[PDB]
Amino acid sequence: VKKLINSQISLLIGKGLHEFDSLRDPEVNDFRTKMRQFCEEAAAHRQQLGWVEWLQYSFPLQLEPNRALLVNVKFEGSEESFTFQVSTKDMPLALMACALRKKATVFRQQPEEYALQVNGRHEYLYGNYPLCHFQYICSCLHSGLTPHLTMVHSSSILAMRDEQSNLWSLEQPFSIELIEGRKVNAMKLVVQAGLFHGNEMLCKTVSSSEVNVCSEPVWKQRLEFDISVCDLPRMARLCFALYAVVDCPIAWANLMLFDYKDQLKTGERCLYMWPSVLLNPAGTVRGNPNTESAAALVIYLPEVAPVYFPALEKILELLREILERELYEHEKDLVWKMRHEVQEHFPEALARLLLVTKWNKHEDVAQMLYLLCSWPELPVLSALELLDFSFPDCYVGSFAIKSLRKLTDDELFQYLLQLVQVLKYESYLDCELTKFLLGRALANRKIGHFLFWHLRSEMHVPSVALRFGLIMEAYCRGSTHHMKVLMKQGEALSKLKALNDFVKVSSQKTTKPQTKEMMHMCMRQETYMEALSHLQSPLDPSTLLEEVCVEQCTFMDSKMKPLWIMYSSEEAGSAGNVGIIFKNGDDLRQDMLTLQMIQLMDVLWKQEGLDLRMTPYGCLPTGDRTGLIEVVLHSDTIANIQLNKSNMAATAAFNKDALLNWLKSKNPGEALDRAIEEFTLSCAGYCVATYVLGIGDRHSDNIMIRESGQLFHIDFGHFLGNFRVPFILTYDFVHVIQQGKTNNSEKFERFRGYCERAYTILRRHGLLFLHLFALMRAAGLPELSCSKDIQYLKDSLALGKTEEEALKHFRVKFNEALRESW
Repeated sequence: VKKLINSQISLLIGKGLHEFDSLRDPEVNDFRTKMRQFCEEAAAHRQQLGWVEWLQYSFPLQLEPNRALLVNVKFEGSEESFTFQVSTKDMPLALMACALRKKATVFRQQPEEYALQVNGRHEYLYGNYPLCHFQYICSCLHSGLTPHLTMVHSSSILAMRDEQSNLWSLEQPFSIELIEGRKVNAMKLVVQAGLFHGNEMLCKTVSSSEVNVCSEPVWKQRLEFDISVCDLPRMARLCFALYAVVDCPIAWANLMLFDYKDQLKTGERCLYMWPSVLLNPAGTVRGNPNTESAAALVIYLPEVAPVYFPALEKILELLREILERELYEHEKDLVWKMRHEVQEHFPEALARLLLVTKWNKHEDVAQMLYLLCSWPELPVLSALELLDFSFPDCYVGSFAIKSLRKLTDDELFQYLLQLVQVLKYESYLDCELTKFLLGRALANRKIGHFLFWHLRSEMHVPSVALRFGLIMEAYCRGSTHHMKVLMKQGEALSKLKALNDFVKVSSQKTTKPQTKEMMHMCMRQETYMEALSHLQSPLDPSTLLEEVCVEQCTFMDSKMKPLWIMYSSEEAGSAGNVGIIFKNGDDLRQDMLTLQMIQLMDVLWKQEGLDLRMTPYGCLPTGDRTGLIEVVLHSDTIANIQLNKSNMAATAAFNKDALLNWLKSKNPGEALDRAIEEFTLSCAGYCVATYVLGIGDRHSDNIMIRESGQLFHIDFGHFLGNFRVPFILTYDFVHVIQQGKTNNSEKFERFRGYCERAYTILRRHGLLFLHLFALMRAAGLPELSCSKDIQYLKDSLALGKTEEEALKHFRVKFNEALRESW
C-alpha cells in the first residue's frame, strides 16, 4: 500500500522517487525525512479539527474585499426546495433558521448545526458575515440570478473529513585552487571568479590566465581572494564564468562556501556548468543535472587544518533623515553610525541599514545581527522587500518569514506566485520559506492546490526540478487524499495533451468541421469520458467539472489550436455550465503574471470603494508550455462584433455603430443604461491597467466584451513596454461611453475621473507592485530581466513625484491619447 502511494506520488509530481535516492545525498535525505515528519503532524492535526475548522481548511470562504433578495435552499436528502426572501445584510445563520422552519412545517416537525453549500461547487456559506459580503451572493446580485444553496449538516461534513484520512581564527586570504575542466569549443579561454553576498561583490573579482581553446583544460592555480576567511559571511556564494577571447561566453556555475550544516567546505569539487546567453551571482548553487553533456570544473576548497559558522550565542556574545525616503559614501557612514537610533526610531528602514552594512567585514556583520535579534517585526510590505535577492543573509530571511507569518490566507494567495519564485533564490533545501509555504499549504487546501500547480508547472526546468519535486512529495505525505484529487486532474491534462496533438495534426490535413467530429469521436471513447469527467478545476478548486459536453467542445483556429472544453452539471445548474481552454504550445507565465497584477489592481481599487467591473478570469500554467485559461461565457471579441454581418440583430449603417447595436441587442429597454456603465467602468480599469503595465499591441482581436457590457483583455505576452507605450483611447470605446453621441463630455469626463482615481489609487501602492515585481525577477521571464523593466513601472506610476505632479503628467498622456482618437 505504501508501494501504491509512492508510485502515485511519482506519477503526480512527474518524477520518480527513485531518482532522489540514486543521488546518495545527505541534504536531500534530511530534507525528505524532516519535511515528511513535519507534513505528517500537520495531517494528524487536520483529522481532529472541529467541523467548522475543517470547512475553513477544505472550503475557505470567498469574501468580498437594506435590500431583499430571492434565494433557493434545500437539504441533501430530497430534491424538494424552498424559496425564501431575505435581506442582503442577513447572516447565513438567519437564512438557515428559515429553511428549518420550512422543513419543520412541511415535515410536521438547530441552525448552528449547518453550513450552506453553493449548489454544484466546493463553496460554502457560513461565518459572521452579511450575505452580500460573500463573493457568490455578491456575484448573483450582478448577473441577476437567484442564489442556490444546500443545507449541509455537520455530521455530513465530519463524514467528509473522515473519508480524507491518511571560525574567527583564520586571517589569511580566501582562495580556491582551480585544477581543471572538460568542456567543448572554438582563440583563447579564461575563467573569472567573484565572491558574492547577493548582488554586491565582497572583493574585486579575479581572472585566470589565457589558455587556448584546448581541452578538457587544466590550470592547477591557486586563485587568491582579496578578503580574510574569518570575514566570509554565513552565505558566502562563490561564482565562476568561463568564456572565449582573442569576448565570448560559454558557461557559469556557483557554490555556497559553507555546506548546509554551516561547516565550511573542503577540499575538491567537481562542477557541472550551465551554458550562456559573465558573472551570474543569481543563478542556482546546484550543479547541472545533464552531467554527461555538461562541461565540468574541478576546484579545490582548501582545508585550513571541521569549522562551523559560530552559533548565535557567540554572535550576540560579540543632516540626517533628509536622504531617507541611492545614497552617497558619507551618507552610508551616518546610517551605520546612527544604527541604534534606526532600531530605536526608524525600524521601517531596516533594509537601508542592511544595504549599508559591511558584509565583507565579520565585525560589522556581528553588530548588525545583534541589532536584528530584537528588531521589532515589520509590516508585510517591508517583509516582501526583505525577501529580495539583495538580502541573502538567512537571519534576515528568517526575520522576513517571521514578519510575514501574519499574512492572511487571501493575501498569501494574492502573493503566492512571487513567493514560489523566490524559492529559486534559496541556497539550500531546508529553508524557512519552504516550511512556511508547506505549513500554510497544509493548513489551507486552496493554497495547497495552487502551490502544487506552481511547483508542478516548472518540472520541465532542470534548474528547479529537484527542489520543486522534493516539496511536492512532502506535501503529498501531508495530504494523501488531496494527492488523489490532483491525480484525477493531471490525468485529465494528460488526455487533453493527446487530444490537442491529434487536433494539431488533423487540422493540417482536413477541414475544421471534419476535425471537430473526429475530436468528438475521440472524446467519446470510454477512457476519455472517464478521464475528462468528474474533476475539480485546476483554475479553481471550488469549481466542479462534471460531464464534459462533447457536442459543445471544439478548438480555436489559431496556431497552437487551443482546445475548448465545455462542461455541465445537473447539480450546479447554469453555474455548473463552465468551460476551460487547454493551451499547449505557448508560455502562459507572462499572461498569468499580468492577470494577477490586474486582479490585485481590482482588489486595491475595491478597497477604496472603486469597482471598475473587472473580469479577473483564470489562467494557470500546468506544465511545459501548457496550462488552462478559463472560459468567460457570453463574450465575443470586438473584432467579431465588428464583422457587421447581416441577417442578425446588430445591423449597422456605420461601422462605429456595430458595438453599440450589439450591446443594444443584448440589453433592451432600461438594461441598456447599465451595460454602458459596466462598459465605461471596465474600460477605465483596462485602460489604466494596460497603461501602468506597459502592455501594447492591443487591437480588436484581443479585446472582448461580455453581454453585460463588460470589456476585458486576452492574450497578453508583451509588457513593461517590451515591443514607452502611449496611453490608449480607442475611438469606438469612446463612442460607446458617449452613448452614441458625437459629443458627450458629461459621460466622457466621468470616464476620465474613473481613470484618474484608478491611476492614483495604484500610485499609493506603487511600493507593493515594485516589491512584487522585484521578487518576480527570480522567474527568468524574458520581459522581466533587468532594471529598465522595473524602471518602466517607476516611470509609469511617477512614484518620485508629488500627487499633484504625477496626475498632471498623467493628464497630458491622456489628452495626448484622446487627440489620437481620430
